Amino acid sequence: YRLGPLLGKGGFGTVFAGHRLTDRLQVAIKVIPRNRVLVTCPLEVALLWKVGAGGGHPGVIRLLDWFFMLVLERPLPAQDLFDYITEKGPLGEGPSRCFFGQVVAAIQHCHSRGVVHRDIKDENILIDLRRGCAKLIDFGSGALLHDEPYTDFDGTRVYSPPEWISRHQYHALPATVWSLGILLYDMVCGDIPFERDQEILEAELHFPAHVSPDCCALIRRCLAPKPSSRPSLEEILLDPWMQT
Repeated sequence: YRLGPLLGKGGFGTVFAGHRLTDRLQVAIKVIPRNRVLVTCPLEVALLWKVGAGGGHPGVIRLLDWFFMLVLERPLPAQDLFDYITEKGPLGEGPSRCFFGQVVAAIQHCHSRGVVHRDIKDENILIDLRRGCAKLIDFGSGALLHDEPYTDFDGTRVYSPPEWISRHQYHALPATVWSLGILLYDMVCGDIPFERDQEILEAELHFPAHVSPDCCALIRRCLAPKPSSRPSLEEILLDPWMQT
C-alpha cells in the first residue's frame, strides 16, 4: 500500500487516502494508536470481518486488510453526510427517505452478524457521490450485540439516548433506533433536535414547517423517551413515510 493525503483527524484515529500498489485501487488507511483507542486484534477488526463476511450490506464499508493500520475501501468521490448537509443543507424528504432506508438495512445486517455500531450519526454515514449510495463507517466504538445491556457510551452528549442520561444503561436496538431517530431528524431538518439534557429526556421535539406530518410521525416514533415505546428496524421499514 501507498498512503497519500489526509482525509480527517480526531478521536476515531486518523484516516489517510491511499492506494493498493498492485491494482491501483483507491483505499482508506485508518490509523489507530495502541493505548489511545480501546487472536488479539482490535475489536474494530473483529467486528468489520464479521460484518464483511460474504459481502457487506452493502452500505457498510469493508475492511480490506489490517497491519494499528486498517486498510478499508474508499469510494471516490466520497463525502460524509455531516459535510453533505453543511454544504447543501437539509436533504429533502425524497433523498432523505432514500439514504435512510439504505442506512437501516446496513445496520440491519450488522445486527444479523451480531455487531452493533453504537455511533450512528451524520459523520459516520459515507456518501458515494457517483452512486448516491450511503455507507456505514467507523466501528471504533461499536461492540458485539447481546441480550445484556451496555454501560459505556463514546458518543457526544447531545447524541446520547435518554436512558443513558437517566441510568447509564442502554440496550442495542432501542438505542440504535434513537440514533436513527436523531439521524433522520438531522437529514430532513439540517441539524440535530436536542441540545440540553432536559430536552433529550423529555423528547421535546419542535419540527420546522416543512417536515411532512408523515415524516414527523416517524421521527417521534423513533425519539420516544421510553425505550419500549420505540419501533424496531423492521417496523421503521414498514412505516408509511418510508414507502414511495
